[PDB]
Amino acid sequence: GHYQAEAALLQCTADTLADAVLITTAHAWQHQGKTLFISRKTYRIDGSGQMAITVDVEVASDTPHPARIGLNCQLAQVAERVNWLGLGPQENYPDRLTAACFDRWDLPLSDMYTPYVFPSENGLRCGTRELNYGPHQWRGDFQFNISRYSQQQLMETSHRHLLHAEEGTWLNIDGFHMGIGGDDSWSPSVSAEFQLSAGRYHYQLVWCQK
Amino acid sequence: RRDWENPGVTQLNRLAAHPPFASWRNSEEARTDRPSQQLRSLNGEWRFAWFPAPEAVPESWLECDLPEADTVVVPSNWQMHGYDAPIYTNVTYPITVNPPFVPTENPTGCYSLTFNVDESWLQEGQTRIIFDGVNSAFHLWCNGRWVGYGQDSRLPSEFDLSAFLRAGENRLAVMVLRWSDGSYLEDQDMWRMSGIFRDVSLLHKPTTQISDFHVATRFNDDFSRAVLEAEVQMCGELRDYLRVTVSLWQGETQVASGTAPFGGEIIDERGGYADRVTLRLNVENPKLWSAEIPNLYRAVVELHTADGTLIEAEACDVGFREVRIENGLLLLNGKPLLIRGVNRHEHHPLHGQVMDEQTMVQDILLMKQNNFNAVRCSHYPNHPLWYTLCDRYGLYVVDEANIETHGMVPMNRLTDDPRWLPAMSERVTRMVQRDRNHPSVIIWSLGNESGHGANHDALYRWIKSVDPSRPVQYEGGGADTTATDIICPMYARVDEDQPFPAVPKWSIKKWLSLPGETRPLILCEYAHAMGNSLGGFAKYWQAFRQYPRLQGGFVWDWVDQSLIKYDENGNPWSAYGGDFGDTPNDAQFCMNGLVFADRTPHPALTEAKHQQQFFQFRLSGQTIEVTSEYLFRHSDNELLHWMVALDGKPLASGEVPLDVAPQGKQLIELPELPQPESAGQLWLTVRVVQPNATAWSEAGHISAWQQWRLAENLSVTLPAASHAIPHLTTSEMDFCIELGNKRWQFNRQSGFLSQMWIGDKKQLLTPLRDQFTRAPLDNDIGVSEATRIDPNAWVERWKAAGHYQAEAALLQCTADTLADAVLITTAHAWQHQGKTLFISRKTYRIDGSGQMAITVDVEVASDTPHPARIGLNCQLAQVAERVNWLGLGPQENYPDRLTAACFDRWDLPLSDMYTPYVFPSENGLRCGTRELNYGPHQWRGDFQFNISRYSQQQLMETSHRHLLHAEEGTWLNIDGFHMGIGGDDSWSPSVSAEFQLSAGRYHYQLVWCQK
Ligand SMILES: [Mg+2]
Ligand SMILES: [Mg+2]
Ligand SMILES: [Mg+2]
Ligand code: NA
Ligand code: NA
Ligand code: NA
Ligand code: NA
Ligand code: NA
Repeated sequence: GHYQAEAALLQCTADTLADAVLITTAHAWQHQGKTLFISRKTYRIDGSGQMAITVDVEVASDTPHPARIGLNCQLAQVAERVNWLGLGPQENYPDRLTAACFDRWDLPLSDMYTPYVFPSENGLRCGTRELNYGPHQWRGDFQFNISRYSQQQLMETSHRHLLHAEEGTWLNIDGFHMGIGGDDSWSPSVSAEFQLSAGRYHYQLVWCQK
Repeated sequence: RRDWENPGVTQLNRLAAHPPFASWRNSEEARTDRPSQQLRSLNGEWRFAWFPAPEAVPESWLECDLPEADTVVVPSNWQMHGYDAPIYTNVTYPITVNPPFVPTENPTGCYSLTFNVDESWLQEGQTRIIFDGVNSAFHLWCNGRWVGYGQDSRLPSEFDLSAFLRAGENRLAVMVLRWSDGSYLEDQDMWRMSGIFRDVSLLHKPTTQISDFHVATRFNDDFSRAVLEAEVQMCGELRDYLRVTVSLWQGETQVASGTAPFGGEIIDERGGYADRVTLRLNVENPKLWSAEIPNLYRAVVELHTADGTLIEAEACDVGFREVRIENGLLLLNGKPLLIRGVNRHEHHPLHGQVMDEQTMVQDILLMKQNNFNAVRCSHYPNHPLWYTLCDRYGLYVVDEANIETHGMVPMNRLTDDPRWLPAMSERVTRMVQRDRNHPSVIIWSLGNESGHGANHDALYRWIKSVDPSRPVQYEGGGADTTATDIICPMYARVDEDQPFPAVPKWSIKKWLSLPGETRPLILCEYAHAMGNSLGGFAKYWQAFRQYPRLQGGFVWDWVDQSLIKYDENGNPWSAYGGDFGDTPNDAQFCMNGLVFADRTPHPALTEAKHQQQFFQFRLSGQTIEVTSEYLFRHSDNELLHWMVALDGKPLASGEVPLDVAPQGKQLIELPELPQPESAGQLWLTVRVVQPNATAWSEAGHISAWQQWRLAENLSVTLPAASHAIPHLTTSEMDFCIELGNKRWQFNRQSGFLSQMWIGDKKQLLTPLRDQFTRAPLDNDIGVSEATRIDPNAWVERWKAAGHYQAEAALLQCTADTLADAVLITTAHAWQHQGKTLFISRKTYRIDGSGQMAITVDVEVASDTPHPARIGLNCQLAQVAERVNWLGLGPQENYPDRLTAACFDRWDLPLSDMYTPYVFPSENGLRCGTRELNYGPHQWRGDFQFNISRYSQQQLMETSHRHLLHAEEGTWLNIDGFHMGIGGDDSWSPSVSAEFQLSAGRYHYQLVWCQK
């Protein structure tokens, strides 16, 4: 039920601090009475307009390890360039990133999308400490992909030529991402060390206007 | 003549070696192995006098007792009696290296015994004396007359006293030298002692006697038939009336028998051996011997006349088994062995190197009880009783020649020298001549750490020639030389190569497939169990099971070589190198056992038992698949107990009989397990139980176990809101929170929770602070010393980086009032000489229910050596009797040594949460803990922890456990993360990468409250 899972709000509070506002949330993703994941976050907005997001996720040990653990949203903005400090410049995943180098990369949005004939998750960049797009800037230690195609459209389209740029820009920022595998393509091939099986994950982001 | 400084003279008038003799004069007593009237023990009280050198011994000593002498028990090592100090040195020889010379000041032990001898023994036959062990050389006199000389401290020296004895009173004079040229071949890493440390006895044999006998067993392809071949040799006068009968017995049933006059087959142009005969007995469907089922037969050898009159009889236990290497695999009775072995020195904390039956039996029982099936005689032939016990209890044995020249430079300086071949050959040949009839001995070893020399190749071939029934191995010179049938490295790692020049230690998986290599690989030594060790043990066994040609190894080692000393108050304590004034010495390095000197188990023993299990398990749905790793026996004394529990709370359980053929499988379908109401993790635990007692274990013995996480129900129910609200109070130096009868105090100058109150009672003796270090384990220290630092050792890297000196610098300490709680935020920076090592950011959240949630986020500079741990610590004021926790246990377990630990609810007395390693260090940790209870306290989360009356500081400042003193209150170390302990060896970094804290950023959270 990973693709059907519905977010159930368990808690949502707000507090005023001597120099910032604190939002606290807790969600439970379930499927037919089974709690798959539990996400606990805290958003801290300070006088500098920087939003600090802290995420702590629990994954039921008996549910298949998730493909990723992150956040996503559709940005209204559509910029021409994508600038980031991390592994690149080309697409790289946890179990396929040795060739990637850490540095400051800047590419046109279209290059952040890999035109695989058969559409699927693509364009991820790992070990990123800073990401810049339009007026936005995200800081931390995450993996990410950014394009005009939602994960949903990608999994519903059989050929790349049938894809259509959606409104705005879809951003997927992951604290963790499963390996892609490949020893063969007809049986599970993602090595254990690249499966998200820790049970509990933590990552934090800082969103602000570049 | 100074025979003790000449490798050319290793003995004088010594009789030829041979298998154990008893010279029974009654075939029935021989069959039953009862005592013999012809074999007397001379053990007991002897007269002893110590001298600084042989030239100091008075001539009168040869004639009569020295009044100054004392009466002491024999066998014994005179160091254990206090006459001089035992020396613990590893590689470096205890004497100046100047072969074949030894110090002029050579400690000399003068033993003497006045004893009676019956006239009957002198009226006929031959009376000989047997010294099973004299360390390291000695001269013998009987009634004032010189008899002989002998060397090699680990094999029996026999002399004919027929012409020296008188009817009645007799006196033996034995001058034992501590050092001799023989010492150059006895540089084993152990305490250097001396004296008559093994049994002494008198054996009476007829003039016409059985002088030697060899037993062999050959089989057909399916082992349904065997031929026992017994070669018997005699001495004395040969006559046609002489006969030899070899009978084979199974209990009181005679299964086979053969008789023949003397006279072997023609062997060359000059004929054959008139003084020998070979009997061949056919045995149908023989019961085979193995460590799994030690089936034994009794072979009785009778020297008699044609008319049936007995002259004398000898005998031995026979184990029908075949040992051979085929297609790169070591096979026993046609099946590939998986060696679950351990190296075992002959050591006793009180008696030194003197062995006794009780201790031997104790070791064997503990070994088999912990799933070991093999032992290596490191590094010399053992006390004769040892092989008899291994034959009967069932253990595979590697018999090793007493040859080790580790301190030479290069290591093969003597072993490659033809002038030392004579001395070396005697140590190999006399061992084979003595133990070749023991079924438990399956492999011969040429010795230990003596490099690789031409002498090794010569002796390797000699054995292959005289005894083709057993493979020969030797590790020296690279572990895969031309002198070994088995690739037998010591401390070669599983996946990591150690490309040393000339003698590299390749990853064992890689070693097997080197161009042209085809031999099986069995480590003669691996998993150095020194102190808190055995980290990574499971990695070896996963490899052993996956690779056919990786057939196991022998752990190093069985028991700590610690010695007992007494304090001013007469209280005993465990001592090691240097504690006897012995210098130079190698301190703690004599303690590398899985068990303490008194045979009390170290935590690591359980990890070994688990990884060495004979049953493997797999879970699929409701089905448990059991696979047997036994090669010969069926599981006819095994029962499977299963149990399902929710966070320590048992929900269901049952038992299913095990019926698995060797190498077979059995499927066990578990009944419908009910879904638990409460949230939490369901755990399945299975264990194999032996309903019936055995010769080595008690009824109910647990031989194997395994755990699996089943269904888990994440808690989505929010805690009932408390109407109470914590109240914050402020002052220049503190932030205090109050809720009911509970108070929390945060020092604003340090930024740490400095004190807590429950009913106005202090809870802390020391503030709650971050900790990134640990009292160094033996593996963290390696060979580093105060006067000889090893910059590569983990402890030295931590010290050099300032991890132990680092001071916490407060970067931020704020306080905020929330709607229903109080939030404290802190940030610290640990620095050393301007270098920021770590940064700790925390938040403490105290709610209306009195719970304190601590969130910690640590940054570790990528260029500082990875920290030993990442957690918090404090000294609690409370001192409770019990420690209750939901996590891995019950015994001490670390990240790289926790497979044996089980998840459940454990409750132990505080003292059991501390491991008494002779050399103090970090200890008692328990990982994967979700809840910890102590006194009124309760901590929840997912952490590792240790709790005791000893601070990490005291532990790293104390050299011996007996010098530790319980501090005030209780020290608690709660870690979000802890580094592995390692152990592949203890002289170089051995913690595998996956167990090093190198992520750079860590996060963990705790909840502290009152139970
Ligand atoms: Mg000599
Ligand atoms: Mg050595
Ligand atoms: Mg396990
Ligand atoms: Na697709
Ligand atoms: Na194997
Ligand atoms: Na040692
Ligand atoms: Na059974
Ligand atoms: Na210490």
